Amino acid sequence: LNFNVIGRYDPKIKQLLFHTPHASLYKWDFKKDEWNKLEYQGVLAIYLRDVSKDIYNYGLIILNRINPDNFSMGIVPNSVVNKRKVFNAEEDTLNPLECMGVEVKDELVIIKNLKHEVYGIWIHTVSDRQNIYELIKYLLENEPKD
Amino acid sequence: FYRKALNFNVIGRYDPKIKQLLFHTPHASLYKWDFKKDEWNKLEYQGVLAIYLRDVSQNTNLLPKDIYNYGLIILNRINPDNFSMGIVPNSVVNKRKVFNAEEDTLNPLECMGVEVKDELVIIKNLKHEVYGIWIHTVSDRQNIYELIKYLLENEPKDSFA
Repeated sequence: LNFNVIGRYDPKIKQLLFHTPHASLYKWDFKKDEWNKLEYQGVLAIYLRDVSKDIYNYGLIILNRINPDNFSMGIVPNSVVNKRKVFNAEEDTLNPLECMGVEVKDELVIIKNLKHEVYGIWIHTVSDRQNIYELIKYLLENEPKD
Repeated sequence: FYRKALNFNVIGRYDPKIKQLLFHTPHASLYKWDFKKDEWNKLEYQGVLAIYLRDVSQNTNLLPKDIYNYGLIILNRINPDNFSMGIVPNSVVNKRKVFNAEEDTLNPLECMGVEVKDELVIIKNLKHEVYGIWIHTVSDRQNIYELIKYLLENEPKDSFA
């Protein structure tokens, strides 16, 4: 799998949920209105994190195959974000957070984070593309962990 | 998923000389070797990789000497960026070193090279710069290596080959 390897970088990993051998990362530029290629390409994994206040119940990581670079992204379920907005309006007012989102446009799995930054991930295995999309959607639409 | 591609001579819009497409693979990612830090630096190019024959013939009335008989190009799929590299046969570089040393001493050129190292196809520039190309289609790595090797080791070809 890749549990130990990810464990080196994220000590809180509890269970690896999905991984694909080749995924390439891009970032949307709202000014130029285009996709900028980022320095990350390699193994892509999505995993459950032990978060017994860390709001990142899940994590997404891209580990470069030809160099040591790693890209890490936290995945926060909508329920956690909405709960913070309702029962913790103060902290949010200070550090405004919005619900993350995911969509498939063209060949890219597009993800919006808590700060409305948008990333694009290219995955070869077309079957993996749909699986990662459904998995992230599921992780965002349901109540945390298991 | 939705079909969007057209069968079109897109290379020709960036390099008018293309005369014959020799090889293409769907997904290839480009890296460059950094000698100072001894590591691969990821470059902003990934997409369709093609190797093609260029028309550098003098037997034409369209002329009022190009040494790049072949070309390699990577066309980004996610954005409009392209990476281009010319391919010159060793025999042409060697002849040049001897009978045109003046233009050489001004713009030094050495024999290019190619090898396959694990997952990468490694190409050495006419300037000794080293690039690494990760190709998704496994079998295409050996085939591109074989084609470039053949183009480098043989006499300049004007057509088919």
